[PDB]
Amino acid sequence: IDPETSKYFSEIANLFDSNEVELEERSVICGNALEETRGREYEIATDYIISHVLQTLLEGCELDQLCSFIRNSASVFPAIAMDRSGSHVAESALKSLATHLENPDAYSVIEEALHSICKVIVDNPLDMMCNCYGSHVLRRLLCLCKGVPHQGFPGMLTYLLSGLLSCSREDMKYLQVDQYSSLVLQTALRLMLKQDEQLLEIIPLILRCNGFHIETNVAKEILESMKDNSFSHLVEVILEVAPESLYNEMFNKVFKNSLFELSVDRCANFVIQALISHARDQEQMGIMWEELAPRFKDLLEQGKSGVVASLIAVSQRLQSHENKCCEALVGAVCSTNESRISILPRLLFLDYYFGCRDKSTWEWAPGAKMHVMGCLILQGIFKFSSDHIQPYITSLTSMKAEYITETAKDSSGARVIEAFLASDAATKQKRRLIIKLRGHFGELSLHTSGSFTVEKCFDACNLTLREAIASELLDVKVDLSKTKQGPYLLRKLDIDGYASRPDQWKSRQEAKQ
RNA sequence: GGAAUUGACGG
Repeated sequence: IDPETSKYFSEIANLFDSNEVELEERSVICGNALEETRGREYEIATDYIISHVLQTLLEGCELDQLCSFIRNSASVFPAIAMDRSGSHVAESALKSLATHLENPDAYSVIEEALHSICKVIVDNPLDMMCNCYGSHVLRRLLCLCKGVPHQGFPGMLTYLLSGLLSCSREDMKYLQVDQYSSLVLQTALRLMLKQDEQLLEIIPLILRCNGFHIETNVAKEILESMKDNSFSHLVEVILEVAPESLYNEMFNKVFKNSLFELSVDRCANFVIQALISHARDQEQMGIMWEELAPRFKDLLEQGKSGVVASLIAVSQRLQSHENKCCEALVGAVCSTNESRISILPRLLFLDYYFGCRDKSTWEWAPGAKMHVMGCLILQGIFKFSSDHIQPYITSLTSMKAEYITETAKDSSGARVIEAFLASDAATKQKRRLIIKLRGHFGELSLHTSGSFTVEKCFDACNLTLREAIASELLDVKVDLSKTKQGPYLLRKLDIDGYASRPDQWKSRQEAKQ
């Protein structure tokens, strides 16, 4: 593009840099500048420098000009959207329209803008769907059509999304494994959540199976693509949004009898987590348990802890196999009867235990970060009722004081202790653990996660231990007040009241039985 | 997310 044009858009940018221009003037200048793009929208939106100015113009103009720009650039909009600079010009146009959604008077004008864009996309969509830049434009455009519940454009969402899915089954087979087309479909799927009528139209298109039934050869192909990084991400979202009838058919024809081999794949195991999390009924819980529970030790040992966390969670939600689940986990981590007192530390440091040299002497991992998914599993465990988790409660409450304080100071382990304080273990078991934290509520309050742990302990205590925690928080009132959660904790526990009028503080705390 | 799975994305 010529210097007259570059200088012009540079000069407009400098005029906005120098914030000597009000808001009503800004939007008129933005509008007047957009006109200077008529007939060279592709050239200007894709220039590595001027594109940034054009963004500023689009996010600052008035609706009637924004729509003029969209209307005039529509025949070149896919080319803009697939350009590494134009794609942000295209998204700036969409973000701009999005700012008028909550204005009810703009509907028909926006809708026409969206229509001109969707028509040129739907006429030739596959390259844009697989393009790294164009896929972002599509993902944003899909969200814009869905909008918010006040103003949305449902017919546009459907019109657009149908264009994207109306290719050959062989084309669709390669949409499934392309990262960027996969991301596009993932967005569309979530936007159609709870739209059972439309979900039942599109999921079979994406899976290439044309009641809803998967044929035996289609299942094989689906199954065989499951280890792919892009398809696996797509099927995760399919399982999240799939209506019941469709979930059941995918459970039986695709996943039944391949659960364990899928669970050990570095990509597919996440499909399996999604499948577990969205199981529907008793029979399904059974089938999953038979194929997977005998292999719990495999799953933790091969770095696939999330499968076990999912089995634990759906066990609660379906109220099935709770005891079998808990017991299966102990046996996986503690083989000899003697070592079942170590269930807690071995899960707190899941990766350090399964990876140490000599397992029969591993006790702890001093000063190390505790294991995120291990601790998530324990949080899971402590939502079961006390009937099912007696080894877990005994193990936690039997840890020596310095291990328990290490756990509370760990921002994953503290969530374990808190899940335990919220469980239905006996108050005396809870009290025994809290007492071993004595002498450390001071340092614990000072960190941000620990501040939560101090209050949740306090809430579970008798007066004797409320008064002890309170005196500990008092020795550190200065440092604690100068932290982020500190002032809340000092106020929520009424620490100033405790130092000034100890008798009155005690009497107001005891009045909470 | 107060820690946030073991496998993806931009001038």
